[PDB]
Amino acid sequence: NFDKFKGLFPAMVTPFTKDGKLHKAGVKEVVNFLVEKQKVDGIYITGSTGEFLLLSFEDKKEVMKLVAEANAGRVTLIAQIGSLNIEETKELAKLAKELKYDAISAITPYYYNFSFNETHHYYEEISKAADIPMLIYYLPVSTDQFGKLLEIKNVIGSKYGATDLFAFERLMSKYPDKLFMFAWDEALAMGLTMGAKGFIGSTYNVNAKGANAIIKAWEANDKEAVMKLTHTYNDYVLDLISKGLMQSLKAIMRLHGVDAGYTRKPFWRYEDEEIKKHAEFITDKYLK
Amino acid sequence: MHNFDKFKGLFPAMVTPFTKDGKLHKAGVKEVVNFLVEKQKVDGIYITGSTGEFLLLSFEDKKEVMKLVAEANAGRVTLIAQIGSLNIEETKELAKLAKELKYDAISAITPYYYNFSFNETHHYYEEISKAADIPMLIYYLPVSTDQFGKLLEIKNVIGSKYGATDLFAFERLMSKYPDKLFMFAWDEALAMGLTMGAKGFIGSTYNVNAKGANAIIKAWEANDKEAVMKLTHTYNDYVLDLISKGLMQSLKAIMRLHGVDAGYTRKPFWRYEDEEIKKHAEFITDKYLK
Amino acid sequence: NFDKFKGLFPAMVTPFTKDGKLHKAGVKEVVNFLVEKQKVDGIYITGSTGEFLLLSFEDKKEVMKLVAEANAGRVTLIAQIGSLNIEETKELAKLAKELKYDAISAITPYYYNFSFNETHHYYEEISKAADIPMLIYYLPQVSTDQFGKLLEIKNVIGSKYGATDLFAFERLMSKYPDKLFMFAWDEALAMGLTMGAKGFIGSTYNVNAKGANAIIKAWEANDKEAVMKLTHTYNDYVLDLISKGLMQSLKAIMRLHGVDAGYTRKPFWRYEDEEIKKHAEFITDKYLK
Amino acid sequence: MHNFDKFKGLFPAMVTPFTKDGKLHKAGVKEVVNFLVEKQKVDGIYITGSTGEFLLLSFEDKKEVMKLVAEANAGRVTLIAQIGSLNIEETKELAKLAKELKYDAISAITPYYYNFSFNETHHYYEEISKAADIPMLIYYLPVSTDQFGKLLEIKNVIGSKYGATDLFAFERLMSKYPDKLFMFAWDEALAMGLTMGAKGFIGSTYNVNAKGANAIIKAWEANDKEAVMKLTHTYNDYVLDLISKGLMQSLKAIMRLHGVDAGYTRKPFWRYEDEEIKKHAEFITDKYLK
Ligand SMILES: [Cl-]
Ligand SMILES: [Cl-]
Ligand SMILES: [Cl-]
Ligand SMILES: [Cl-]
Ligand SMILES: [Cl-]
Ligand SMILES: [Cl-]
Ligand SMILES: [Cl-]
Ligand SMILES: [Cl-]
Repeated sequence: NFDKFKGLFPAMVTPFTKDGKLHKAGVKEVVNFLVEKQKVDGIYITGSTGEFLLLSFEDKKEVMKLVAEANAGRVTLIAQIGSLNIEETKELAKLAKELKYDAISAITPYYYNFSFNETHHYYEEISKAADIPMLIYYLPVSTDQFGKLLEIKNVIGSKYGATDLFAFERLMSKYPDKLFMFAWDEALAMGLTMGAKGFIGSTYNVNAKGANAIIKAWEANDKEAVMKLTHTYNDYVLDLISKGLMQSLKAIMRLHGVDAGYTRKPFWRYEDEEIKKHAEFITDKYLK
Repeated sequence: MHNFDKFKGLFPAMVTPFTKDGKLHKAGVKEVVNFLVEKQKVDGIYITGSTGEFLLLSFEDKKEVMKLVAEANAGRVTLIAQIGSLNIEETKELAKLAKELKYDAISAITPYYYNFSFNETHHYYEEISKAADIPMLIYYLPVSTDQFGKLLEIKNVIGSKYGATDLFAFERLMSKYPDKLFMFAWDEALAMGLTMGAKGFIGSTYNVNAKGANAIIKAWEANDKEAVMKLTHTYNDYVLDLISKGLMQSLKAIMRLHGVDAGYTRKPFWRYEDEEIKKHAEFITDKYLK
Repeated sequence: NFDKFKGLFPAMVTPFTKDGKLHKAGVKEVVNFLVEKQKVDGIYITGSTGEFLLLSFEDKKEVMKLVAEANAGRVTLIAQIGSLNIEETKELAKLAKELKYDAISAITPYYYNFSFNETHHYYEEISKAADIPMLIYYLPQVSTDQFGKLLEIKNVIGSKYGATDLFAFERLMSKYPDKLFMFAWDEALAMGLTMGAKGFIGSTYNVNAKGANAIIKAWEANDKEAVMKLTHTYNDYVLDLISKGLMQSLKAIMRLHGVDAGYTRKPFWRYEDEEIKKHAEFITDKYLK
Repeated sequence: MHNFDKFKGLFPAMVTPFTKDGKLHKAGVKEVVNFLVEKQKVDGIYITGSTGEFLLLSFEDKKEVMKLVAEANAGRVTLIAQIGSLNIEETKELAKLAKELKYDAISAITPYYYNFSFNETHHYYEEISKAADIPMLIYYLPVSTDQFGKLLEIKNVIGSKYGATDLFAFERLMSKYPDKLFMFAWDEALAMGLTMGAKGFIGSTYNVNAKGANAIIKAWEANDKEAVMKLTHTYNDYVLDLISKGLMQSLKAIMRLHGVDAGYTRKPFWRYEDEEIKKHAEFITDKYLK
């Protein structure tokens, strides 16, 4: 049931105007750029990289609508819809279903130290809202205890973004019928090696070509290319994040003529020249 | 040498009453304030902080809580409102409202969830400072003693709420910034804070055991060093027993047991069976609060 | 040219009698077992797994001699020779050279919080003792760059990499293609391979080199599905193995296979006879038969 | 209650003198002991611990240091010997020697390097206890308060050397085990230790600043709350300044500056240029130790 979840899913940036309003036309331009230029397999919206905590409830609903409309069914869509507002999350779940999202995800309840029982109840509540597949976020206790969340109605698997590749291996061993979307960009080839087939990541927003190169080399059994292309990709990631990640991704999109707008406060707003030069540097070095 | 008089003593981090169904329980806010001032005999109240479930409040809910507290207090004790969130524009409006309502200070949590840089954190506090002329308490951010000073020197910042378990860093801040106010926010180390010069204490546990905490302060002031030890052991036994169940649920249950319409927590905090949390409230009350 | 460093290097256990004496004959039996039964590519001696801090200076020398004698030049030999005793360490480096070990290694100065300068100076002192390749231990706390200051010390050919940080490993492999990284996290063998590790040091290969080699062969044969499956089995084995003390289990498993592998030294827990035997039979039956 | 009066006060964790070329400097051990007793005026001495470079001592060196200290001290102050290591049979011989030499207590570090289980650690202390009838101080092991009590109950164990930065765990131990002796070993938190009932202090920094540490204790006993704060800020300034170069190198240099043949550290500790470390010693001495 998971072929549509194979490949690269950029964690989409959410365009804001300079004065911090949701930039609706920009959302459409980003979706078109991801689908048409980056040639991605799917889009992961309103996650951390989408600045989701800086979005109003109305903004979230609007992004979900704009993305579904611009996509027009071309690629797989997953919406991250979690927050501490459980009623809003349920409403966004229903909206995702209505808009024909392929799946939803929800972050672990954040800020406070929520118990396992509270986390389990949270996912249970969201599950009763709409019959749409859910990816839970990986929560570092036991492999077995994590399985209790994976068994929740409508949960098809997890978005796995931890650096612990042993925990990842143990999950792949224990739950071969669950879907693990691998969310640590710098370890793409290591994820492939242990059976990941779908990848969500911020860095795929502007370098799906470089990431796809790793996947293609891996599938072709070119061991040395897998290594080389990984070192290059990870050079890129570290260069990219020498300035704010979302500001950099957005600036690179703008450099390519995409109306991707700006980050919202309290993210740092860079001087014009500084961030443009950063985007130029990254594009020249990695993105041709 | 005796600065910040109005900030001395105990400041419960006030719980925010909700109905069973999750609505802001406005009458409950007033009851809680009256219980804290009149029964707990507190020196001040710290509102819409973590213990006040502030991330579960709407913007309008926050304004309402700030108004209801100022109204119920009617100037009796010192008021501090935690007003920070990732919504900077809303935070500025709350700063202005705090000022209009004659709050004695505001505070604002460190920008959370994401890993914000020092510069982003510094800029966040700078923006909040321009909104209103009202003293600000920043949250301690563990960044050397010196680098933290760059945050302390922001316009209108008078000091910091210090909630870390690092007592050496606290001692270092007290040495380096004798002109700034440090409100000590680790309830389990009250006496340690006092030892190194803390005079004001913000904490969730003072909502229902101000007497036990004050007993430590009074012993300390009275030079009763053995009682400081004994009363601390009792107090920390209390803290550990209290948090055997969810903190805010337990605080609210103890208030409800004392006839205070303190309501319930909001989702996603665990909702206990009413009999289970009642026994917990009685357990804490009979053991420590008589 | 690091061809002789390719493959599996068990971190050899050091046999002691029940009374805590070095069991000389057992040292040779363990070497023969690793070479002939486990079919290993090399042996890594007097490391953590070999209870090296429980060995006297004279014991360390004797193990070094016994292993070189038992090996009879068959497999690659690496001796971990580090301790806080620098003069002894220097003497062990000279001995390893005299015995024609292929490399030495030395753990980071331990117990105390030593500075980078102290750690650098420690490796410099050892380096001057004897002309033999040195593998330094990876230290996290430390940038990929400043770890390069350790890697460039005289006679240092690379590092034994035992951290769980696969990104730092990838970065080292990127930056130092000239250096040798021996990958020492048994539970991530296939991940190591993926990023270019070719030599593996670990405690678990003492008794399941076959299981580990199966992963390597599947990887080399492009059987990506088997790499996954054999890894899942291998990691099941690792976790089952360490449900009792690691060295007690490895030694009990060897004893079950007729190898005079002896016992651990204090303060390691001494199990009751039946408990550890049952554990060894369980591991053998489930994974090693 | 036990009479633990001889364990009150300051116990420097004595440095072990070595010659420049790394030999045990036997005459230096006696001079350091006299300096501690006669000039620092300490209440006791804690030998062959981390600060004494014990891991860099041979078994024979350890026995020699123990003999030389007991000789030089001639019963003037309380003596405690740290005798632990991974060599259990050697540790037992050292426990027997400590008793023969009339040491007041012994201590033994937690088995180190490897991750030893609770059971292994328990059995280790059990084995040491059978060797000689002499009081033992176990090292605090960060573990529940109740689980640590199982170690405290071992034959001949009278308490623990508490060196962690966790003052809450310390408070919990003091609450649960009022008849066990806890020697407080975090120099930067002396006054916080006193406040929770510590009466005996083991620390590297008392080797050369017993005066500054005693000033804190005397101020605390005198209920001079402000002086406790001020003297603590000064003391902790001193500690941070002291360790801006290697701790043992600095302590030894300060002693040498005071005409004490304290010698040098052993490898792999950094050897400073003599002028560099001398100026460091003068800087500390002139700023803090006159
Ligand atoms: Cl994301
Ligand atoms: Cl920007
Ligand atoms: Cl709070
Ligand atoms: Cl409840
Ligand atoms: Cl090892
Ligand atoms: Cl055993
Ligand atoms: Cl010490
Ligand atoms: Cl020196």
